[PDB]
Amino acid sequence: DNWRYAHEEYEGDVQDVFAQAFKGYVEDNSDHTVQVYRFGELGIMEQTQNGILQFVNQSPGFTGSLIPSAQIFFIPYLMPTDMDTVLEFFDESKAINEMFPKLYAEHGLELLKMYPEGEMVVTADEPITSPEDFDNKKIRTMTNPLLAETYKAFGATPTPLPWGEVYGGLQTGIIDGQENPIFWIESGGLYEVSPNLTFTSHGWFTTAMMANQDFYEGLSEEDQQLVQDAADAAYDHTIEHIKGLSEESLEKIKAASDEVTVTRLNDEQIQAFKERAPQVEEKFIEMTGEQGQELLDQFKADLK
Ligand SMILES: [Zn+2]
Ligand SMILES: [Zn+2]
Ligand SMILES: [Zn+2]
Ligand SMILES: [Zn+2]
Ligand SMILES: [Zn+2]
Ligand SMILES: [Zn+2]
Ligand SMILES: [Zn+2]
Repeated sequence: DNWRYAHEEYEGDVQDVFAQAFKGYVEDNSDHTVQVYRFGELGIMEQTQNGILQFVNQSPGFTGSLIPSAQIFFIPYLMPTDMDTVLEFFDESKAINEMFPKLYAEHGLELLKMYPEGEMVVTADEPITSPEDFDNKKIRTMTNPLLAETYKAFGATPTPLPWGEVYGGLQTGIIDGQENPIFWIESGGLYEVSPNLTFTSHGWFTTAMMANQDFYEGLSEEDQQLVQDAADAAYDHTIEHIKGLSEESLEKIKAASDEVTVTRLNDEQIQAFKERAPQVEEKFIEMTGEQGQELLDQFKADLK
């Protein structure tokens, strides 16, 4: 009767914004109700696979255990460097729009939408202009072999640290830098202790929303259409929020601190960085093999 929807984050976060806008559209255009579940509220991917949940929002990067190839988004420069062309990419990419749903299908999930949450931004105690600037810098990222490899290849020393300890580790010098979307940078106030921002353009934290396949396929052709329409709605709304949360975050960071610097890379500096990417692709294929090869190939085709 009621539809169960779980995501990875807390209220107000991007995935929750997408979720609520999805819930909104369904309830505004039907009698169905979407029961949302934020983090911890269920004790989740396996649940959706088993039909216990109907909808789930989980980032392909943290789905390595069920779908190794889903981690592909952690390869630096996998996708275009500018916000405009990445959006073009999510729209036209045969890899995103045709291959990926196949991968989730093999695990009993109807893939509804993949979307960028925002551009990765590096903060450090110095401005970063070349790979060499990463040398001897203990960088904290989200935990994944591909994220550590990106920075191992950049010259840096990957340094694990629970999220809630990241601020204090930047202050003490336990770490010298980290990467996060500008809005987590602003909101966490990381710029207060790590004032130099660099837009490297190498990563876009990509997430994904899907349904139980048996559930989705058991839906009337009208309900299937409703879900698709609701996902499209959640997508457009979410994209605009992201663009707008970005600039608002960049602005209020500058409103808060006079020590914050912003470094952006020209076409040629970025190129120096892309030369390091193959080391990460290899690590990706080492982890995923022939399926990874299949996926990675489409992604390279699509970027051309
Ligand atoms: Zn998020
Ligand atoms: Zn009713
Ligand atoms: Zn076009
Ligand atoms: Zn497969
Ligand atoms: Zn219905
Ligand atoms: Zn908004
Ligand atoms: Zn190897």
